[PDB]
Amino acid sequence: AVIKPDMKIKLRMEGAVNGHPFAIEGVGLGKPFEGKQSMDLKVKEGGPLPFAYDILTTVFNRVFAKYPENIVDYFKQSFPEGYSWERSMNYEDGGICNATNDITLDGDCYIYEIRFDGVNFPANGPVMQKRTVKWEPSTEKLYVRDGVLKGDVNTALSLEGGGHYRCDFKTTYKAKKVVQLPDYHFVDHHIEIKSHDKDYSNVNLHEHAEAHSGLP
Amino acid sequence: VIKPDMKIKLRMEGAVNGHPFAIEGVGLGKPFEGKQSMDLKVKEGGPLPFAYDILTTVFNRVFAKYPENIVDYFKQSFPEGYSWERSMNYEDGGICNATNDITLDGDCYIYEIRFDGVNFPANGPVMQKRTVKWEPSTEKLYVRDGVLKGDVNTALSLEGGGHYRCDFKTTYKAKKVVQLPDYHFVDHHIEIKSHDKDYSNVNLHEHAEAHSGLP
Amino acid sequence: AVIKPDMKIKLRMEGAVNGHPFAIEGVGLGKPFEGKQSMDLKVKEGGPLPFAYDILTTVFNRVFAKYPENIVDYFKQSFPEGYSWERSMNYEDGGICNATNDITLDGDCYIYEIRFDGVNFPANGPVMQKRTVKWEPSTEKLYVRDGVLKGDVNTALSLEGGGHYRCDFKTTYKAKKVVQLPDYHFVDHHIEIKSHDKDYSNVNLHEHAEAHSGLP
Amino acid sequence: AVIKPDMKIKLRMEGAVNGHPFAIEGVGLGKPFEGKQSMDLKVKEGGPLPFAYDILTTVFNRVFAKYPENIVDYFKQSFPEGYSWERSMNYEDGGICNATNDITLDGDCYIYEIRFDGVNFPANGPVMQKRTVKWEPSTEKLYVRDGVLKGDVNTALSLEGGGHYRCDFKTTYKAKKVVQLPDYHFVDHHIEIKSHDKDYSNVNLHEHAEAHSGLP
Repeated sequence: AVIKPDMKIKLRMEGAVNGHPFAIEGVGLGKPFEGKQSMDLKVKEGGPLPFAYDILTTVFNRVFAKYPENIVDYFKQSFPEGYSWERSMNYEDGGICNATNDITLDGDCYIYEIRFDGVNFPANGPVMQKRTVKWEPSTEKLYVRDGVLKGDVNTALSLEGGGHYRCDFKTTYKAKKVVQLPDYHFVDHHIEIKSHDKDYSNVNLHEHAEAHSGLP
Repeated sequence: VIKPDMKIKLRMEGAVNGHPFAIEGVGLGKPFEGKQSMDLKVKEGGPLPFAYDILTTVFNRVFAKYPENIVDYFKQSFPEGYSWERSMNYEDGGICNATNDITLDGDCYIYEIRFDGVNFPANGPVMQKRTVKWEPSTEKLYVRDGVLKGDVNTALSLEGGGHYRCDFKTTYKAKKVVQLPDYHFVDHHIEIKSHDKDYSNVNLHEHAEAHSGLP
Repeated sequence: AVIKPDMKIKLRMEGAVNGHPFAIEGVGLGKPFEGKQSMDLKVKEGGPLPFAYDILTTVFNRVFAKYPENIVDYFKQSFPEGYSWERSMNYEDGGICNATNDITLDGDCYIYEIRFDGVNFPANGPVMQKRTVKWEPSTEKLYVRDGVLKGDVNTALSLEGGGHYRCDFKTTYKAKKVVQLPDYHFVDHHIEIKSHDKDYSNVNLHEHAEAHSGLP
Repeated sequence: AVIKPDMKIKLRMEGAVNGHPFAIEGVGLGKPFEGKQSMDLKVKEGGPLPFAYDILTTVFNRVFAKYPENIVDYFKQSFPEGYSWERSMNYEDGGICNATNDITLDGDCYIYEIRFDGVNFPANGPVMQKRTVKWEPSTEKLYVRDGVLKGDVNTALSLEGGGHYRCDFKTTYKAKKVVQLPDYHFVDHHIEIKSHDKDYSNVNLHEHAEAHSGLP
């Protein structure tokens, strides 16, 4: 087969941050069997965006994750039917973004229908003042609970004058057909904005994900 | 600016676990007595697959009996109005984000509401509609970074007994510069007075009073 | 019956904050059916205390709470056998205090055996720099869960510049004998340090408490 | 260095869980440059522990962690003076265990002074009903904040019937001499209970730990 080594992405996200509506679309490609993808994103509504753009980058597929044969792929097995995922992003200052993404497949393109709502971000915080720099490398903790796969991560965004800005990830992954569940495992993540213009109306995003078994 | 009897109209667009819906309502209240009532119809996404109680608390702090010992942040924001955001954190990890931009037009308050719930479990009292009602509440309001905040710890009484807890974190933003208040409280009691089988029609009621704590 | 209108309190609390041991003993008086109490506390070890004294004042009996006859009092009913209570105080900067109190009766005096452990308090926070002023009045939410009574409340400490420092209280109330459980209700709290010496080696504490069922 | 390839450990921990005191001591050894260490623990007070022994195995030194040399060793740099660490474990059912560890060095053996207090564990939970199996492999994210080193991982316990029980770890590591601080990095952990008596009066503990920079 369903997934070829080279696949494309088309997406469209509609959201709001602190009661600011905005919309972003993006197009990209990514070899999912090596866990790498890249995309180009354009703001279509709500520009210029008044919030730190990184709070969205991780909302922009777990099929781009290098899986070894030891661990069962929940994601590549869900296609061509696809899956849906929900997430709550809890930032240490109380800023909360909840997002959903319904991903489907069309030939060799994964199509995303993404929702995003971020509230309670403080006016003087590093998100509303765009003082973030980068997401650090990450390791996600995936475990099964009540028939579906879940994702838990606590990571941070690197801040401008030094220090880190921490966020707690709680992801629920739901397949659309009945699929085989995996054991407790991990995904190492590294997401980068490799190029952008001034107001982040055009952004180049890059991911790199691999799944592993812990300390061997 | 505020009549003793004020009208009310709203539209809420939202989703729960990625399942969209839309709700509108009209109603009126007495802001100087802290009471309101409204009638709500679902327009899209019906019949809703979640317990109606989770969004019923999103449906104006202006409806709150304020004494002169406490500064009213809400009636002071008017006629320009205010906006409020909220996180409703349920103890099983289901989290609801809500937004409300409130404006005034004559004697009717108009609300533009957003509502998003994620990570709610299939087997929870919200996906199985095991909620009965929200218990009486007391809100803790304090100033932070120029704006007013609201924190409560409350619960839903469940069908077979017991309670289901939610953490409220509310930020209230006025649209003009107004006088900030001291640490105070607002006592809440929200009841759904009437509804049809699939909660396509809902009659809401709320009584709200403010206090300075135990005197 | 059992409990008289005027009862006395004598206690000893042993604890540590960020790994530094200390101990306090205290004696006091109160009227449980009028919900008001007062006691005098003396530091015995670890003095002078290098942390804000306000964090332990909420550990120093819900027997002192005015109950109406329409609400079932769980606390005065569990005497003369007594009860024990458990509690976690999560402070918004990540400092967390764990405390326990085993309460017994000896004639007309309640004896408290308190353990208290606070960890992860940051050096630059209002607790390590003793920038606290007061606890604001509180309303605790009491409900039964799994056979025991519990109490949740979020309060704040009044700071130097009018700011506020919020903490989440999670208390488990366990009686020693079998008593009738109450319905969902509230208890209103007001605790203030009504005197003290310079480094808080001597503290006069007061609390007034009444229980209610909310807005009728 | 005066830290050798083979060092030994001796410790004593005094604590309580839900208000019931206990104390256990242990002796063991390890190799800090390969990240492995074993110990034997004997309960000395507290009867037979009515709680899952797994909750404390994680309180029983990050010097036993394989560091690559382009990551700065914060721990081996704090010796022979030693370091202290504080931590607050948060379990998803609301039970919280707080622990402190004052680590010292004496020749070739590390001495720990451990205090531990957990509270609010419910009777019907996996800790009070001894339904834990083991800790899963975990990935710890360590970062500097306000001059001190921090440790964030939230992980889970694999349960009896296949389920999972997650915990939020918040660790503060404070050295006792001024040492060179590191960049955001990781420590991979795998801790196991290798042998025990029927009531865990004797427990053999093992942990393997290696440090990494994340996904390159």
